[PDB]
Amino acid sequence: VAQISPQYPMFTVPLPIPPVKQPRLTVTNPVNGQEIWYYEVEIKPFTHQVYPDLGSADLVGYDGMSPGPTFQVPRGVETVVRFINNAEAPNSVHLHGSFSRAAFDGWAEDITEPGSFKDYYYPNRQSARTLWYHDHAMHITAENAYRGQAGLYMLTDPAEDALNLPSGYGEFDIPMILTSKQYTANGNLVTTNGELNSFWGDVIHVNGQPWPFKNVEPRKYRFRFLDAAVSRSFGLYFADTDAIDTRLPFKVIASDSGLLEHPADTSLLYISMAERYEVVFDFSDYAGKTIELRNLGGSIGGIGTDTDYDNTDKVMRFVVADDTTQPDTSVVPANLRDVPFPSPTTNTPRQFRFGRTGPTWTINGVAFADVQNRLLANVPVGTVERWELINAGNGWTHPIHIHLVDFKVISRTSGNNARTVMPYESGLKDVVWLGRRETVVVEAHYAPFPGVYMFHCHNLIHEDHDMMAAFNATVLPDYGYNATVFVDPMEELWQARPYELGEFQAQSGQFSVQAVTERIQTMAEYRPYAAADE
Ligand SMILES: *[C@@H]1O[C@H](CO)[C@@H](O[C@@H]2O[C@H](CO)[C@@H](O[C@@H]3O[C@H](CO[C@H]4O[C@H](CO)[C@@H](O)[C@H](O)[C@@H]4O)[C@@H](O)[C@H](O[C@H]4O[C@H](CO)[C@@H](O)[C@H](O)[C@@H]4O)[C@@H]3O)[C@H](O)[C@H]2NC(C)=O)[C@H](O)[C@H]1NC(C)=O
Ligand SMILES: *[C@@H]1O[C@H](CO)[C@@H](O[C@@H]2O[C@H](CO)[C@@H](O[C@@H]3O[C@H](CO)[C@@H](O)[C@H](O)[C@@H]3O)[C@H](O)[C@H]2NC(C)=O)[C@H](O)[C@H]1NC(C)=O
Ligand SMILES: [Cl-]
Ligand SMILES: [Cu+2]
Ligand SMILES: [Cu+2]
Ligand SMILES: [Cu+2]
Ligand SMILES: [Cu+2]
Ligand code: NA
Ligand code: NA
Ligand code: NA
Ligand code: NA
Ligand code: NA
Repeated sequence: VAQISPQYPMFTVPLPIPPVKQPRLTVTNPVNGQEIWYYEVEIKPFTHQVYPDLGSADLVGYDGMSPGPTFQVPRGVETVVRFINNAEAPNSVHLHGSFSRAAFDGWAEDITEPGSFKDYYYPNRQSARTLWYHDHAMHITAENAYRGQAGLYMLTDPAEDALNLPSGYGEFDIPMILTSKQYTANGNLVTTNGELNSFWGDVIHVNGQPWPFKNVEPRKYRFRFLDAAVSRSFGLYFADTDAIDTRLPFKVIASDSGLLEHPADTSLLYISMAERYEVVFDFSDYAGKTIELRNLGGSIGGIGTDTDYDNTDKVMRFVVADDTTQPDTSVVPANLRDVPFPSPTTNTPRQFRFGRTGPTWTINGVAFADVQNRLLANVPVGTVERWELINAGNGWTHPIHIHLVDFKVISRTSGNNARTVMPYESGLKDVVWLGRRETVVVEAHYAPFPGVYMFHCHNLIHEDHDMMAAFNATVLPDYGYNATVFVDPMEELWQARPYELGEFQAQSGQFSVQAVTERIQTMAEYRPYAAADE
């Protein structure tokens, strides 16, 4: 249907690459002698000329950019991020794909108001994967993410570097953060505030930039795909501008939780809100050609209900040079890793129905705000459980995200006979798309930390009002590991704290080297992640 947003100079701006986020300093952990990387991120408003000939867009973003700066953290190193709210609305940051403790996981009610900050303590022990950090505050997640609070967080492993995949952030390892938004006639953003069904958007962005291009060499590149849209699911494929309907083959090497066992040969990649898929595409056969990254119409080939606009078929253009400056020395191994699948269970699965109770998106008839009823499962730490995630509807789709765990996709049924499990769903994931009349069974090890965590639809509109619930990963009184201060997300010890803007800008008071050091060392003494020492 007709584009609403003003006309855009398609494919004339280079793909922006988000700068790497650098820690301010390191703090010696008095428990294990090791350095903790400490960072400071300031949430704050800014403007961006999106359309060159019109007014500007009002955004609010981590370090006043969008997308957020990219974190690059090696397994083994613990990090503390101080997220400082200097905006006009509260925040709650969730590091998606990290088994953070409940109070550092971005619980929706665990907000930081403007004029406050919170110290997030992260383990970085899991399999190398593409995480992302984004807002998760109650009722306002959609608008906070839409206005720029999402960013990449790369967890790296020397062991994976030996696979010799295309490499170098910004070089031959390119982030591909997808979003879909709408613009007023003067090039400002059309707000999500008030939308209750779904906010599709008619302008496709990669890394913050509408319909860009990138000059690439005829060799192999690693693409880290993130669907950071509020509501738009994609069906991604590559095509020569000479043969715009003819899909070029590629390899999917990683899902949400890391590498697959083996590259999945693919020419169409379904990707819904909050899914990460890492792709290697070889441009060597297309020297001198232009390859368009494109999006499937017909509501993602009838899997979805998403509205399609004039140019939502288009994502970006790669302009391929005649030669490489240097030889492509990278490979894509047949065998990537041994995926740590959970031990199968024959325990009878729990059922969760993603539907509508009146005007409200619900889980098993319950809305997240209904505190009395929103705790839908107690699961003893260490248990494997199967959860049957059921979309009965033909008029909505739901990418379901379960915090804490990595899970395996066991099965998919479709009431429209559309599909079952995809080859790129062969690995470990933390989000799964319930397409039209789809029911999916997933299997997860509820481990290794006790605490109350969220699960929900990752359609941010549906998520806000109000398709979100909670599980408690429980332990018995004899357990230890300081679990008493770490199962309640609202725990006082970990709550946001006020700051004066002058302290922060001068790096004094609470922000002195000495005070940061006192704070981190104290946090580290509680030993948040001891139970995952092997
Ligand atoms: C998510 O799941 C977690 C478990 O992983 C739940 O947390 C547990 O909740 C129970 C109930 O609150 C806790 O048990 C209670 O402990 C409290 C204090 O215990 C300590 O201090 C007392 C003195 O005050 C000592 O005697 C004791 O040994 C401990 O050192 C008390 O409030 C409770 O005592 C009363 O209830 C029991 C129940 O039978 C009686 O036996 C007692 O005599 C007494 O009448 C109780 O023992 C447990 O400690 C919690 N665990 C952790 C790790 O925090 C979460 O509550 C759950 N969350 C949600 C939202 O459901
Ligand atoms: C659970 O968390 C608590 C609280 O942080 C841990 O107890 C604390 O352990 C640290 C050691 O890491 C103690 O440090 C102490 O410093 C003082 C100097 O003032 C010194 O006198 C002591 O010899 C020691 O080095 C700290 O006192 C202690 N805090 C309390 C309140 O006991 C505890 O280890 C954690 N338990 C687990 C299993 O993780
Ligand atoms: Cl750039
Ligand atoms: Cu998320
Ligand atoms: Cu998450
Ligand atoms: Cu949904
Ligand atoms: Cu979440
Ligand atoms: Na920065
Ligand atoms: Na401000
Ligand atoms: Na070739
Ligand atoms: Na886990
Ligand atoms: Na302490």
